[PDB]
Amino acid sequence: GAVVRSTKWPNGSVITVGLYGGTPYVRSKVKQYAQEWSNYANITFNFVESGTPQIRVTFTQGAGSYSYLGTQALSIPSNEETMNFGWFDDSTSDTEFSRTVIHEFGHALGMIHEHQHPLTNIPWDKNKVYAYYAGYPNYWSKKDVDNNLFATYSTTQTQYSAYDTQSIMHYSISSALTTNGFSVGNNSVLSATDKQFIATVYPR
Ligand SMILES: [Zn+2]
Repeated sequence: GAVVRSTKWPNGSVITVGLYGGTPYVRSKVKQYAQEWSNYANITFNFVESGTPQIRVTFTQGAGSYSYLGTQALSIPSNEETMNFGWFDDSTSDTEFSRTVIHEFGHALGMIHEHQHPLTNIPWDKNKVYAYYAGYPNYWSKKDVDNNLFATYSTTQTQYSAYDTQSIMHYSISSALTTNGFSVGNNSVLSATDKQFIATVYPR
């Protein structure tokens, strides 16, 4: 796990969260798996239907799933979302809710992508990575690949644990895209390192 230091919330802080749209099913599932973080981190997510929430969540279809890093949400205008879930519906399984709700709420806590960990040096087969992401279903450009995959953060701007391949913040990496046989599977729950690291970041 790795957190951008400048995006960290004050420890023990209660973060207001607003849900805008979504079915009762999707909404309850978002809250259910978001509050999973509070079992290990000294951070509370307060889901509200009142006031001006610090975290604002939408469900705009096709817009992808994302979130701003921690307190970056403060810079965002009140008429915009800080977090969006792009593919949920009333047929979404618990495994999928767990995999991406926890992950985007990990971003909301200040955590980056684990494949961009400051201690890592993942053996990308760069040409094959470019080739795959250039086509369906991502259609990414060179700037997209270089910034979202290849680039890593620095140890100076981040508070980090050891590189964790099982982290909820680690994207799947196929052995077909590496030069090493190295591969990362599908992580859909909080890893042991996750629970430990987010505890050191927001300790009790
Ligand atoms: Zn992410």
